[PDB]
Amino acid sequence: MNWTVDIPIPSLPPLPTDLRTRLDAALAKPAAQQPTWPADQALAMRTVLESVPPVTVPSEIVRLQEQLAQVAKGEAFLLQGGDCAETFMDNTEPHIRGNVRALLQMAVVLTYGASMPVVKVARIAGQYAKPRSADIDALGLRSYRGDMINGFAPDAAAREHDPSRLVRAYANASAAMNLVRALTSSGLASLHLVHDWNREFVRTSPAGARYEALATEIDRGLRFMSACGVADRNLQTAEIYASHEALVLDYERAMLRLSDGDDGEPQLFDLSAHTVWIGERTRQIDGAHIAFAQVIANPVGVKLGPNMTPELAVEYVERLDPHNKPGRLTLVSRMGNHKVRDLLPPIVEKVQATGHQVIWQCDPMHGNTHESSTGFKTRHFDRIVDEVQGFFEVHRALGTHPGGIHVEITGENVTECLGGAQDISETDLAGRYETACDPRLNTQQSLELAFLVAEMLRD
Amino acid sequence: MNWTVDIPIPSLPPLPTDLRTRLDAALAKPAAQQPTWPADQALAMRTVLESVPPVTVPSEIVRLQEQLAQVAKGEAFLLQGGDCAETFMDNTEPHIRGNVRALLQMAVVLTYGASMPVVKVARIAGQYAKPRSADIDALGLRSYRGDMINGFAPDAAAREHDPSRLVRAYANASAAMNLVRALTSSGLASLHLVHDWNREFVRTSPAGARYEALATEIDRGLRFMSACGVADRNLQTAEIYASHEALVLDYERAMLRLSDGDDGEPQLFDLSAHTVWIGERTRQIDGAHIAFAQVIANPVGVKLGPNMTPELAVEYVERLDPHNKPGRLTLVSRMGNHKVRDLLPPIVEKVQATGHQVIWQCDPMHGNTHESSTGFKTRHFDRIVDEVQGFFEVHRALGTHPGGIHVEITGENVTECLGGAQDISETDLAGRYETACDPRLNTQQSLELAFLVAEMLRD
Amino acid sequence: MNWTVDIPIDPSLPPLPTDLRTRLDAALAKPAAQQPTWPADQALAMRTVLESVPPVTVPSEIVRLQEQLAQVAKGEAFLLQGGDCAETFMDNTEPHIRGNVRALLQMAVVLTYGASMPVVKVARIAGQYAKPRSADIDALGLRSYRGDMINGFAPDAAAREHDPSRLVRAYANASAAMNLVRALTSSGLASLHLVHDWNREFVRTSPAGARYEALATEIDRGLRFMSACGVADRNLQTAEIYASHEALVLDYERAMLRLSDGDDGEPQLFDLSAHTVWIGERTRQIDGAHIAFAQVIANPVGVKLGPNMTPELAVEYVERLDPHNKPGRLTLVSRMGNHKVRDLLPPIVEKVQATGHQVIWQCDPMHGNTHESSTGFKTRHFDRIVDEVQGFFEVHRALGTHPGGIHVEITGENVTECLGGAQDISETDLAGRYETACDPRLNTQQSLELAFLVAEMLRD
Amino acid sequence: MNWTVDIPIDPSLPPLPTDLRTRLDAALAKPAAQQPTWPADQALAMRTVLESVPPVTVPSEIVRLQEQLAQVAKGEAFLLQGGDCAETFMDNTEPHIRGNVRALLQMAVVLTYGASMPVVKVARIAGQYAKPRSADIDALGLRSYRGDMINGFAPDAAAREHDPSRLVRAYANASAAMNLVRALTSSGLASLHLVHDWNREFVRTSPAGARYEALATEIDRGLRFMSACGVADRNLQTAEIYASHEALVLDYERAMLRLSDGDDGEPQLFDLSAHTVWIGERTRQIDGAHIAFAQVIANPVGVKLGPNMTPELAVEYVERLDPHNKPGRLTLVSRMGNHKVRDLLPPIVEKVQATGHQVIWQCDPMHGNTHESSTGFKTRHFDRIVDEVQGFFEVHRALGTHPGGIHVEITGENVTECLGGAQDISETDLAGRYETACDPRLNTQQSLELAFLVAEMLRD
Ligand SMILES: N[C@@H](Cc1ccc(O)cc1)C(=O)O
Ligand SMILES: N[C@@H](Cc1ccc(O)cc1)C(=O)O
Ligand SMILES: N[C@@H](Cc1ccc(O)cc1)C(=O)O
Ligand SMILES: N[C@@H](Cc1ccc(O)cc1)C(=O)O
Ligand SMILES: N[C@@H](Cc1ccc(O)cc1)C(=O)O
Ligand SMILES: N[C@@H](Cc1ccc(O)cc1)C(=O)O
Ligand SMILES: [Cl-]
Ligand SMILES: [Cl-]
Ligand SMILES: [Cl-]
Ligand SMILES: [Cl-]
Ligand SMILES: [Cl-]
Ligand SMILES: [Cl-]
Ligand SMILES: [Mn+2]
Ligand SMILES: [Mn+2]
Ligand SMILES: [Mn+2]
Ligand SMILES: [Mn+2]
Repeated sequence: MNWTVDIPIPSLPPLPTDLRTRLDAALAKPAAQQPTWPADQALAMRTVLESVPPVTVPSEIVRLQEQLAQVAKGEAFLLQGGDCAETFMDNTEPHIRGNVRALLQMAVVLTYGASMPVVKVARIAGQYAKPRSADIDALGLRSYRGDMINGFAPDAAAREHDPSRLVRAYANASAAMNLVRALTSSGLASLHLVHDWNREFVRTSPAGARYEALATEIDRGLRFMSACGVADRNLQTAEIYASHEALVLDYERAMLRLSDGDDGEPQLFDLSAHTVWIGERTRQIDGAHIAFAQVIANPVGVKLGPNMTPELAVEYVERLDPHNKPGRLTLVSRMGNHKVRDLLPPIVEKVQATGHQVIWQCDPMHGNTHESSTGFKTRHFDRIVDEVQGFFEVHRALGTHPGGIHVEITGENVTECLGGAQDISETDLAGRYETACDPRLNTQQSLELAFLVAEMLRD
Repeated sequence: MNWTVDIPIPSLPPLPTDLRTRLDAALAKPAAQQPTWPADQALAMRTVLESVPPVTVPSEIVRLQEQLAQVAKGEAFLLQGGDCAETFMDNTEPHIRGNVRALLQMAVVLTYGASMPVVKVARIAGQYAKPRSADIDALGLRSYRGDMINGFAPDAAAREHDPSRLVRAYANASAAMNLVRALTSSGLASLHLVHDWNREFVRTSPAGARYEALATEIDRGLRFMSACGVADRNLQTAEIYASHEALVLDYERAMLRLSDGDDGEPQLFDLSAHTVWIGERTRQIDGAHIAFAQVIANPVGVKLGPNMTPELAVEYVERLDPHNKPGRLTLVSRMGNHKVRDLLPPIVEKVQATGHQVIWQCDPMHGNTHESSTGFKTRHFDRIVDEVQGFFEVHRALGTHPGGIHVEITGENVTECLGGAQDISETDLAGRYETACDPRLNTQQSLELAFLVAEMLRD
Repeated sequence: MNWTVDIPIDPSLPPLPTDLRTRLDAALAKPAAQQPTWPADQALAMRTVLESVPPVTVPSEIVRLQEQLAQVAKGEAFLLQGGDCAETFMDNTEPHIRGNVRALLQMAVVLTYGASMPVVKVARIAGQYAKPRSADIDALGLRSYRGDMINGFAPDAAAREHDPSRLVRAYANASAAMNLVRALTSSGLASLHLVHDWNREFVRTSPAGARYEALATEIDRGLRFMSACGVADRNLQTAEIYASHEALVLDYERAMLRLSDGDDGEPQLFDLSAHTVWIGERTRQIDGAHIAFAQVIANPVGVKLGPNMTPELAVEYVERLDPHNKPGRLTLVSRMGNHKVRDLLPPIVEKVQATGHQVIWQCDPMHGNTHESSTGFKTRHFDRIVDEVQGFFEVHRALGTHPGGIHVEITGENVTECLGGAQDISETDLAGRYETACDPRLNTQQSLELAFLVAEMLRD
Repeated sequence: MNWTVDIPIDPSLPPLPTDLRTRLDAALAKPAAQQPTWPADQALAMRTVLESVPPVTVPSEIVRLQEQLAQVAKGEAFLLQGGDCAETFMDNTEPHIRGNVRALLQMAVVLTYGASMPVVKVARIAGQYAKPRSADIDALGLRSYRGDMINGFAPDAAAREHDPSRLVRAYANASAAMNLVRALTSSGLASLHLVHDWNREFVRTSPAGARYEALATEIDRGLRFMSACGVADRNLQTAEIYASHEALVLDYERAMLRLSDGDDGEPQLFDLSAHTVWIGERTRQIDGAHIAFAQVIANPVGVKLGPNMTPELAVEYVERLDPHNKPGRLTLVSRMGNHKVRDLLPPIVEKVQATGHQVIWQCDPMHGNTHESSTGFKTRHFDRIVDEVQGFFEVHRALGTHPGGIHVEITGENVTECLGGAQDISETDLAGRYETACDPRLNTQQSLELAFLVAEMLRD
């Protein structure tokens, strides 16, 4: 009941000596949150992934870098979203399409609200690993760490760390990515279609009166654009980039490719994605993740939680954006809504005074979690909205650019987060919980967030 | 103190026999409102104008026809405006530019309000003749009939009908038209510049609070368009077409040219303009003006005042749109605001039942005139607005398309019409009256009308 | 000790509608030649996996291809179809895929110039992993290699057994390949001027470069002219390369069936394992399962027609596969041999034109011109390939019909598989780099050279 | 009894700023050759009329031309300038204007192909109504015709008197002409493919058609290639034809001065009677009013350089007229004669390049190659014109500089004015249709033929 892949038996060009040195130095540093599987099996899987067609190509990553530059300069806005954890079982056409649709829907609303371009980065085609605080979960089982490592099912065997999951992760990533590319160059990306869905959502949301005026104004803007002779064909094809947390270093090193351009010197690109981030757990300043990020040419992000200090933030900036390339680095604030107004300003002030131009991105989810009385991990919608609101106050008081958001969402009608216009309750949550990890905003709530964020952008 | 033009001494291709027959039959019919100057002098001036480069060319008139078709079908809107009477003395760069600017300004606002394209036709490059009810004016002088015929100065000599004014009219028309074409392909036509002026007008109008929300929504629509990657270069260059009242038949017949296309049969185009209209005075159903309009291939309009009947309107339609070509004919309603709600519906119903698709255009000026206690002919702004409002009610109750407006305006701060946000009074009017005929809405009032019309279009 | 890694498989979506399943079951109860002999229960489980994976292509790309092929069938565009004889899983790499994509784009710019009309680019890629065989025993005494979707090339009994997990492995490879084709076609790889310069290296370095110089300079001057008029790459619609393979393994194709949205038009059945597929010479029985599977799907399709073809049998393909008279829905692919095309093709084309249907007539030069070398290797002569294309063009010019395209087997590798061409590959040369897992392909130079020769035919 | 009609003239706008007027008065106190001799008070009244008319051109078109000519000066574009020797008011008709516009567009597509770079199209039109003279008495014993802006062509004393109302008549004609040029350049007249087909009629019907066939087919195939790649007319930026004339009559030019908006850049002085102007051979005194008027305006300008030119005098033109080093602000127009260009041009170009400035080097073949026929008429030989262009190109190739353009006198009429060419116009032929009111123009065929020959020079 399985498929069989050969271990090739030459293949990669050898790295120039300095890249090999710097890559080895980076991987020899300590690395948190890594799977515990045998080195020889890891090595065999890396040798397979070293021969595969990449998920992305370097030109796409260079274009993304240029678009991110604009965001860092206060002339575009970044929307990053999708599943908390993608699963092999739900890597289907409807699930992919629903996430693509939700992202495009949010994006048009935010574009209108910001009056500037929106860069769309999905959490997709690789978001298959997660860190854990505890090795042992509530049931006394070894913790689930996403499908790149082990299985979600609640038995011990399924929780064993499996290295064959690295190659399965790629098979799933490459399939999803192929479809995302097909979808972004189809009618799914027509602005006028994508907007139409907003019209359904205003009708069928119980808070629709609340969003009606903005949705009609967007509709009018779109018609106005058409009225001036702009048809879909002339516009740029929609671009949705791929991202995940660079967690599993066995996966990410096997997906490195050596590439030309940008002054003609060889560079390493992680071709498992367009951009990756380093989470709070793995961001050790001398650890392998950060040192790995220094070696790759892709845009990167770092998650900054409530014990971050202005000084450590600056050191992240100096280490990861050493050439001062606007857009190369994104700092992702995840403070909690009760803390973002106090904790973010001095980080922002200090980083701004270095002269570097980073993207300030708000992740209003990770700081605002709690277990419910009914058993399911969950987040209140109002706290999410309030963190983003706080984030915008911080930048407005400083005259800096609130550059983006990073959310966990899905294009399905899941019940995972409390609240919204549907008023999802603790009792409601049990009925439809579909996440393999953290609770995502459903279709309706992610849309509603886009509308509220658009108002924060307009004011 | 004059320039000297030779009478050529061959030049036009001979008309195909049927065009010559139909043209002669049309001109032999009686013609109201014609200048009384000697036939031999008229003939010499026609012979000069028969050799000149035309003001327009047929392809432009074919494109206009296609754009008017859209308006007749309920998918675009027509804005027609400029001077009541152009004068030789004010045919200057600033005056032309101010009228061009005012038209483009109004057009963007109306485009947003209608959510469909707006066709821009200026009263320009030929609007040099007007009909009169009385031969003798208030001062006992022979009436001024526009600079194509005679002079505005209040003495008898200057009021003599002069045929050399036909060639001077063309010299002025061709100059103005050259500049309109230069202007529409310059930065003057950038939408984002043109909109910016709206911002000045909201600030400096005393009713600016009233228009602020719509002006900000338009600004947002424009930014949104830019945010999606639409730059000025991609858009169609702005097109402003030329029109005047086809009054002086000596002028209009001399400006006829024979042309190919549209099924390859020879057609006559009046190359003095893109489209012309027939006013209330000259619209005799068996008169030379209407018969002339039947022979030319240009889009035409007919002014319909308060004694129009549904039956005569149908006969205009059958005579002028005999092939059923949407857009070929525009019926211009000029009823007065107190009468438009009663008089227009049955005309519209009857014409709609013929199957022809005309453009319904409102001229809310000509029905709403009065002499003031202070001496100057004048119009109240509120009555103008109310006629347009009535016009829209009529079409909305019938489900027909309110297709356009036809206004007299200027890009200067004249005091000619009573009212508006500036609250121009009878006492105010004397200080700045600059028209050679009827009172035009000034810059501010024509803008304000565009905003109010945009709201009528949105509701 | 086996140098393999096993990959486990596991929950599905709605089934296809019952009424459509009823039709499909009826068509697929027809006999099917050349099918793998794995067990039914395992094939079923693998099909169940593939019924819910993300598709390789999507319906609106196929509807778009249909519109472009309608243009080819009406005589206003030209079809270029080309790539590996058989893709292998071990060679399904970035460089190999980049090279085939490059080679197709290079051929296309040249044929576009020659033809003065748009060229539709269809690769044999992302699924060309199954082939028929004549003998169930090969020269080494083993059961025959059927393509990676069925068994392995290695000359070992274990590897030659029919393994249905190879259906999923095929999918994984097709989807990765297609992902990369999409990426590359929207990159600078597709820029017209860049791709042409390659053409210029080719003239510089080919030993017959002197004779293609003129057409190459002319192409270059055409490109520089485009650009001098203000045309930048941003002004041109992005490069579209479509995927195709021979629809052979019906467990794979049926599991990749999908129903469209229905928003554009009533929902229709598409094979989303590719954009277009063709039925080969050995599986085109008129009453067989291949031709019937082809009738049921909405994709454009092809049928290979070899020297035994009769004009009446060709007419039956047209009535079965283009019942609604949709231009470009059916391609007839002539593969007759260069010594026979001039005789055998004309009456097929007369009979088919007389039906009123608008098929695309495509030439496959390579298949009918295969032979063995004295040095062992299977091979084809470049001149014979060329001459079949020439003869195909003469038949069409004589008849007043559209020579609509070519279908060729090529790689962007500098392999030594076909004899002849400007490099004058010899029988001794074949052992240098004979890399095909099936028939001899034109190498990178030969495939370009062929494109320059077909451009001259298009101009004539 | 006079067959004329008189047209009366009449209230003005702000004057030009005082500080700018002060500068202009100083420059125009310099002596001015070849000026009309009408009275000052009447000239003044006519200038006052022209100071408030709508301009012929507007500043942003001139700033755009400047950017395109900067590209010519850097070696990435080519200048085509062409039209009537002298426009007449009586021939300023739709057909005559359409014909010159067509001829320029036809030449341009061919030279664009040849050069593989954009061609900037500048017509001599909408103001070419004044010419210098050598003698104040002509062959009929009358004072000389100076162009319609000064006096009339008819051989009568009354008509030859200098009439300043002709300044306004010139304006009226220029503006009408320009209006029509603008209309035509945004019509189907400007569509690349349509204009080329004309080229194809020309090959069919020229008696030397056989020798331009190859380049014409190649151009055609380039166009069909553009279109096969998806380029439609809507994808191309609209045709821009710029207006130029010789700035000769300083009452006209000064009255047409305008100050720009200043929004783009600090407001500058532009002659809005045209987009660009040049100073002729007889009015280019370094300390004269023409060169000084040219220093004060922002338009791009040209200076004609004939056989008496010295490299030092050329350097002074560069320092006076391109003081800020703005590429393409100055064009140097060589008109040396075909027997002299190879000798005389090289040291001028060496000296000017050594200044660091980037001028456009333009060839005027026609002017230096003028002679009288045995049959009376003034005339030029096609071969000599051709050979001067050839010699100009050799000088530049030898020096490594950019042969930047040509400047020619042409019409779209089938006139018989220049000798030679494929029609082999003879001395007897000249009386058939000698229609120029001044020098012999290339007719429609000859001007196209020249374009095909210069394209070959650009390719070489
Ligand atoms: N995959 C190699 C890195 C590498 C990447 C690209 C190369 O071309 C070569 C080596 C590693 O993990 O060590
Ligand atoms: N093409 C190689 C590697 C591969 C593995 C898994 C894939 O999903 C894709 C490619 C194989 O099939 O063995
Ligand atoms: N001007 C002519 C009409 C006409 C127009 C065009 C022609 O080509 C000829 C005649 C008239 O008034 O009678
Ligand atoms: N070109 C003719 C006719 C003409 C008359 C007046 C113009 O405004 C333009 C042209 C002339 O100058 O006599
Ligand atoms: N998501 C399923 C099916 C799948 C199989 C292979 C792929 O290559 C892609 C998807 C799995 O992981 O088993
Ligand atoms: N409007 C002025 C000036 C003018 C003169 C000639 C023209 O050709 C144009 C405008 C006039 O009528 O006298
Ligand atoms: Cl290495
Ligand atoms: Cl790349
Ligand atoms: Cl006639
Ligand atoms: Cl036309
Ligand atoms: Cl689709
Ligand atoms: Cl301007
Ligand atoms: Mn999460
Ligand atoms: Mn009026
Ligand atoms: Mn084969
Ligand atoms: Mn001359």
